[PDB]
Amino acid sequence: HHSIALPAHLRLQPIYWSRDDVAQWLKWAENEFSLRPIDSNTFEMNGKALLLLTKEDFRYRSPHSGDELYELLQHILAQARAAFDLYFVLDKSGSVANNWIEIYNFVQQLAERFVSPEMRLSFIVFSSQATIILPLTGDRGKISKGLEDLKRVSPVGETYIHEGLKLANEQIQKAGTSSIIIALTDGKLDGLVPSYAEKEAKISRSLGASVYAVGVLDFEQAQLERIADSKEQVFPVKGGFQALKGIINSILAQS
Repeated sequence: HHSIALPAHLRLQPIYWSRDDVAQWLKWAENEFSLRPIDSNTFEMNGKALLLLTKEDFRYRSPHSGDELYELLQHILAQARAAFDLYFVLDKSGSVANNWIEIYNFVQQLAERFVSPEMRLSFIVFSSQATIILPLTGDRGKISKGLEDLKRVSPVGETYIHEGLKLANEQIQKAGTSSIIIALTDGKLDGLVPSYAEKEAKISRSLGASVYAVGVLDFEQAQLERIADSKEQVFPVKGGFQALKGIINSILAQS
C-alpha cells in the first residue's frame, strides 16, 4: 500500500536518510500539508537520529507542525519497506587466514548498517566444504550470535565457492523480497571451480538474486566480475567506508 504519496527521493527507509534528506522531507511536508514555514535546521541530524526522538521532541522543535511531522514520519515508516534477504558467502580458506578479520569486520559493519526491519541476514562460510553459520533471520539476537561464531572461525582449506553459493541459492529458493548475495573472497579458484562458481552464480540470478563480490587481499577482479552481476557490483574490502557505503546504496537501490 501507499496511503502517503511520498516522493521518490524520500521513499528510502528513514534510517538511511541523511541530514539533507531530513531537510528535504521538511520542505516536502511543508507544502504537501500546507504547514507553516519550517526552518531547515529544526532537525539538524540524519534520519537515524530523527527516529530516536520523541513526539514531545517534535512538539518542542516545531510548535506549529511537530505533532504532524511525527505522525507523518510514522506513516512513512509503515510504508517504506526493506524486504532484503542478505546472504554473506564468506571465504574461510587457508589462503585468507591472515585476512579473516577483514572479512569479519566488513560483514559485522554491514550487519550494523543493515539493521532496518524486514531485512534478514544469513552467514555462509566455505572452504573445502560449505557451512551455514547463520540461517536467514531478522532476529538481531541470532544475528549478534552469528557474528560471534564468525569471529571464532579458524580459516583453513581450499576455495570451493560454488559450495557456498549453493547454500545461498537453496535458501533463496526455499524462501521464495530482494535476495542479495555478498561473496567475500580473493577469487583465486583452482581447477574447474571457476566454471563451477560462475555456473552457480547464473542460478542465483536465475532465482532473482543480485550477486555482489567483495575482494580481499590481491583478488582477481576478473574472476569476481564474472561471479558478480557486473563490474559495478565488485568492491574492495580495503575501500573502507566508501565501499561499505557503495554496496549498501547499491543494494538499497536494487529494490
